[PDB]
Amino acid sequence: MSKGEELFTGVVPILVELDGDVNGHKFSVRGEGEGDATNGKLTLKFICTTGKLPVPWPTLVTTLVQCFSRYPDHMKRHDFFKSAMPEGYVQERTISFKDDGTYKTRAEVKFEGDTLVNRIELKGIDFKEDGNILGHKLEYNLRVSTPRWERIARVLVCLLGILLSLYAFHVEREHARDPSYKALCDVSSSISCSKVFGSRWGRGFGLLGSIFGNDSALNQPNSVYGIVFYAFQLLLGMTVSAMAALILMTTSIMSVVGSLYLGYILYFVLKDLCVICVTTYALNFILFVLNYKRLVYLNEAWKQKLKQDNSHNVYITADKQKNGIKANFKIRHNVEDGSVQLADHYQQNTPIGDGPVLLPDNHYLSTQSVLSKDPNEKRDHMVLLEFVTAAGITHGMDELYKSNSLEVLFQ
Repeated sequence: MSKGEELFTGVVPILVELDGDVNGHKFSVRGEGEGDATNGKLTLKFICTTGKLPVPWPTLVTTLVQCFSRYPDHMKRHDFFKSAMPEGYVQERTISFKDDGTYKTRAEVKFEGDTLVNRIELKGIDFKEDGNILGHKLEYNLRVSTPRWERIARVLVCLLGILLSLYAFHVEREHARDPSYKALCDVSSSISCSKVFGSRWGRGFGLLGSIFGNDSALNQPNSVYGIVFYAFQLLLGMTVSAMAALILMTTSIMSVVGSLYLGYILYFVLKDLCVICVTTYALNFILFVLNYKRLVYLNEAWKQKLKQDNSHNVYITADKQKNGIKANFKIRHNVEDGSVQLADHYQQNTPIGDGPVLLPDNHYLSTQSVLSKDPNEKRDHMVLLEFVTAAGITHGMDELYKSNSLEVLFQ
C-alpha cells in the first residue's frame, strides 16, 4: 500500500556512502549494488576509499536499506519503508557494544533518479584500543552459533526444571512430614502427592548415602541436585564451546540414567505415581536430546552449510508521535577466541517528505547476511549478500512460535 511500493517491483540500483569517525579515526566507505524487494535480496560491494578500515567490517553491516525487505502481501500494510518513498526517510541508530564503545549513525535513505541512495554519517566513541572492535578480533561473518529454537527450548526446559525443583523442595520441607499430607494423599490425586519425598530415595537418590555419610551434606534431597543441575545446564548452555558441550552431554547422560533409576523405583519397588518426577524425567530427556543435537551440529555444521538459519530478527514498533517507527535488536558478533561481543541496536526512522506513511503493528524482519571477498579487489572491501523477509503476523496457530509476541521474549 503506497506509490512507494510501486518503485520496488523490479531490480533497483543501490548506492551507499558513509563518512565515519571512530575514536578520532576518520574513514570513508562507498558501496554499490542492486536490490530485489520481491525476493528480499541485496547484492552489494563496499570499499574503504581511505585505506584500511579501523573497525571490523561486520560492525558496519547494520549501518550500511530496509526498504528492500520482502513484505508478504498480508503484511504489506505494515511496510513503513516503502511507503516513505521516493522522498525517503531518515534512519538514526545508537549501537552500544557491551564493555566497549558506541556507534551513533544518522542516515538519509531516498531515491535519486533511478538509484536508491543511502548516505550515512557515523561516529564511534569510547572504544577500547585492545577491545574486540579496535583490535580487529571479530570474525568476518554474521552467523548464529547455535540455532534459535534450541536456545529457546533450552532456556524454557531449564527454567521449568528449576521451578519444579524449587516446588519439590518446598514440598519436601514444608509438606512431606505432616500427617495430614499422608491422610490427604491417600484420598486425593494431587501434583504435590508423592511417596518419594518422605522416603529413602528422597535424599541423595537413596544411593550416595551408603556411598557417603547418610548424614553428610553431600547427601541431599533430589530437588537440590535439581536446582543445581538445571541452573548449571542453563548457565553453561549460554556458552557455545566444545568443552561446554561435552560437559553438558555428560551431565545429561547422568540425568537420564538417574531418571531411569528413580523411574524403575517409581513403578516397581515403590508402587505409586509422581507427576513432578515424571515431568522432570521428560525435561532430562529433552536436555539430553538438545545436548546431543548441539554436538552433532558442532561436528556436521560444515556439511549442513548447504541449510543454516543465521537469521537476525530486528523488532519494529510504530512511533505515532513522530510519524515513524522504532526498532530494537541485538547482534552477537563472534570473537576469534570463542567469546561473544554483543551489539545493542536502538533505531528510529522518520519520513523525509509529507506524505501518507504506513504505521505498522509490531513485527520483525528476519535478516540473513553473507560476507565474502573479491579476489580482484586490492582495496579494503566487503562483498555482501542479504536476504530480508518480514514476519510476525498471521491468523493460524500452526505457526504461532513465529509470532512477534513470542519472539521478542527471546533475544
